[PDB]
Amino acid sequence: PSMAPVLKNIMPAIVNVAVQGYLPRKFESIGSGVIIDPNNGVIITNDHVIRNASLITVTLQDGRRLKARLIGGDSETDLAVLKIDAKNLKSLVIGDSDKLEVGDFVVAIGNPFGLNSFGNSQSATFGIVSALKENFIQTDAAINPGNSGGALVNAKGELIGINTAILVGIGFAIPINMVKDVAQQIIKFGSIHRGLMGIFVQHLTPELAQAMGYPEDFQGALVSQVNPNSPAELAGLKAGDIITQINDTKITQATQVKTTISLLRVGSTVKIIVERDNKPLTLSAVVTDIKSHEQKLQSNNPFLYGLALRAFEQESPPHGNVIGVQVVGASENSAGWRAGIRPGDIIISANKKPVTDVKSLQTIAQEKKKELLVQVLRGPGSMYLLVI
Amino acid sequence: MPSMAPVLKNIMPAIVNVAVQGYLPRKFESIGSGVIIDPNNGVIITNDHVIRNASLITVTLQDGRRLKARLIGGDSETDLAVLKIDAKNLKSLVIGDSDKLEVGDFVVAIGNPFGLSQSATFGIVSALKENFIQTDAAINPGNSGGALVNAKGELIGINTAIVGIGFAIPINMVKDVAQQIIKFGSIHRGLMGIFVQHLTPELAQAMGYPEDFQGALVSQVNPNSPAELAGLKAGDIITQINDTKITQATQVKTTISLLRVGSTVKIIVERDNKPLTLSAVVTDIKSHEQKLQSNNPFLYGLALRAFEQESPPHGNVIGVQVVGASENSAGWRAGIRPGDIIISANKKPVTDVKSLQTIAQEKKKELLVQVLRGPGSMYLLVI
Amino acid sequence: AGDIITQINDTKITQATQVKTTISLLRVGSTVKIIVERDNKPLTLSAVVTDIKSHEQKLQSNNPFLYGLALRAFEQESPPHGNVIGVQVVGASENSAGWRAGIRPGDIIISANKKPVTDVKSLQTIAQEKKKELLVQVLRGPGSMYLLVI
Repeated sequence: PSMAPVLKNIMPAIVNVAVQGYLPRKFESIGSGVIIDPNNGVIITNDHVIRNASLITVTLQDGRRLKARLIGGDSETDLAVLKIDAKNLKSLVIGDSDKLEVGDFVVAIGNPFGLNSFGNSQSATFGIVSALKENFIQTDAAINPGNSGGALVNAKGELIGINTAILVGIGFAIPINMVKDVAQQIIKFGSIHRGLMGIFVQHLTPELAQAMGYPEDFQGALVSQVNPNSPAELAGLKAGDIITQINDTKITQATQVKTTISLLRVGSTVKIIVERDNKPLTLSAVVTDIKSHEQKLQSNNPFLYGLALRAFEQESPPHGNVIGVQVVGASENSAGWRAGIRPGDIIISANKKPVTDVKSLQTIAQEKKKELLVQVLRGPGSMYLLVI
Repeated sequence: MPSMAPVLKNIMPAIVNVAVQGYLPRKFESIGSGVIIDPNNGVIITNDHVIRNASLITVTLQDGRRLKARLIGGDSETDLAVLKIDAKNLKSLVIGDSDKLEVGDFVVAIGNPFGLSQSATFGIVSALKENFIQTDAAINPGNSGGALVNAKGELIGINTAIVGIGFAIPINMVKDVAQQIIKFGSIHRGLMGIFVQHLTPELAQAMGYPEDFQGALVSQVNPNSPAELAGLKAGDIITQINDTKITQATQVKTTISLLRVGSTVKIIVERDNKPLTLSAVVTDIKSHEQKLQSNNPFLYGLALRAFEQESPPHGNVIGVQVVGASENSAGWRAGIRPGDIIISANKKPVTDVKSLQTIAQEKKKELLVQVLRGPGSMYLLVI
Repeated sequence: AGDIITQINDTKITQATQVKTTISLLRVGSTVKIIVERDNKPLTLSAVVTDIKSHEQKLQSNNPFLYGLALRAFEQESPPHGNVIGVQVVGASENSAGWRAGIRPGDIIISANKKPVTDVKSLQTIAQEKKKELLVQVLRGPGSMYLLVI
């Protein structure tokens, strides 16, 4: 046998992508790309291939050199969608990257050379899927700058990933199922606007599965935290829940949650099915804007937002016995930080009243809407600060 | 279970270690591989770079003999060399056809890197095109000069060490190089005098041919060349050279490159959708340059244009500007350099190129030119 | 050329400087009033600011094959080509159809749609006649190449 017959029929889908530009100086960048919609002339490539482009020219196997338009990109997943206006365009069968196993055979194909290598401008390498799982297919089919943005295909010649050359036998591809959904969102909207759900997940290993009361082969995503006032908390999610489904996607691996949710639209209602102590629950959460949530959090805690605070009592020369609330941390976006509070500060009075524990400070902080006057001890000195 | 072990076991005996000692123009060693391609006459192929500068070439077979080899000949351009050993009970392998290769085919690269033992790697044909096969079967100094074989274990290439990017020289070319080295001792490249380019579909349609039409597009036929005499023209599509069908532009150079001077070459073309068979005689590159020189003995190699420019302190300068001048020209030798303005010739004013060309025909022995160079001037005799 | 802008819109001009800055940042779509002096007679003019890339796309659409190419007549004896007559590409913007098709500065265009090109006008004539594609034969150093401009 040979992989040559399958490669022959999909080669017209693989294009060369040439970029000219200026960086924050003059450069050129060559990679590959894959035609994923031949009727509308949509081509996927890597974001790193096209970043800072002034110009992008696509070359097909048949020799035509086409001016390409950027539909949009997404640096986080290193994908970009391009459009060319042409006819007589070919694609390939799109596969399901969720069905991929370690040990399956694959070919990585690019078209690094374009027109002066016409009829032999493509480049193919052979290996296996070496590992799965930010989330990438890993292969021993050498993947190199030439061929980054090109096609990883399975043995039946179906597209299962987009090659990405990062950085020595080992290469990486972005799995096609994620690619499909990033592309579709870029086409509709021009960029991915990621929102917030507010939960961390971890891999449910057979060992944790059994220690939590589930069979050793039970699958899903283990929820390790739900943040206060997040969409996930509102929906009723709790730590220790196992997520088994998000909307219509069956969840068998923690990586799929981040994937499936990351690209939902701010405003969307999402259905989440969990197991909690062996009992199934259906929950519903609304994805929110990350910046709108952070504004909410500030609004409801306008003075103490972003401060890590603990009770404190300590003989502290030359101040005598110091009783107060120690600021262990302060985010630089806080009203506290802006007023001048810094980690290590001890809050010893607030609106002219003594502070003993964190709760006493929180109660005082609810006194005025306009400002909070804090007296802070900082090493051997002190100062009054107005947090507004 | 499926395995490449059976085919390989039958071809290992054709693969040899090649060890070289000599002195770099001081002492050095070079170890590579090579392949027996004629078992009866002990003919072995390796790379020219393995055996270069050798005082001694030793060949180690799988059965364990270490033999003294002699160099029949080399060609650095294709990086091949042909060795001879005087020994019996030699084994070879079926030699395949590199033209039948496609991207995706399975290949094994095999060598014998150790010497005073064998080594195989696996991959596919990555790219085809100096028309090297590219593969991801790792090639490395040790296995350079060794065999690249297809899945049936036929020799399709000779490996050459330039990651997951190795290279081999296609066997069809090796065949040609080897027979020419065995017969004459080296390769004496001749001249045809054309440039060729890819015939893509759009260019096919643009020129009045089906979109899938195949050949090599002639983009230039040099004046006074053998291709010119034969009657080739720009815009012709070469579809066959001798017995080789031409489907890609790269095939023209490889097929003609290795044909010998004085050889008669049959070039079949299509011109305005009619086939024509043209016949040309490959010429010796040096005696063609000689012929060009002899027919244009003073102006040969000079790029010239008409010149008119107010140019202080010379006033209004009218003449012929030397835009370029090959260093092998009689002009260059006489002292003409690029940027010179020829303002007279055999004591007559020069206005345009044709007026210089006419003056130049006045005598066979010498051409007297006055050249203006920056602010100065000089008389030169071109002979 | 040779006009002296005395006033732009609301602002009065006494400095070349004021002209750039005042229009430098003026907004696309904006209409703008410009007062000038020609040989002592003052005219009052109206112009509409346009978007840099739409303008460039206009130029390209109006001159599909030769947009962006600096061109001059060329005649020269050039080994090994013999006597070369044609149109030399003195410059080629990288965003042109010509650059995309492979034309580079220094190329000599010696025919277009199978016809001979002698001067700039003859090339511009051939390009106007034909539509959709332009087939150009160019000399490049010792070599040559067919190029298809689309």
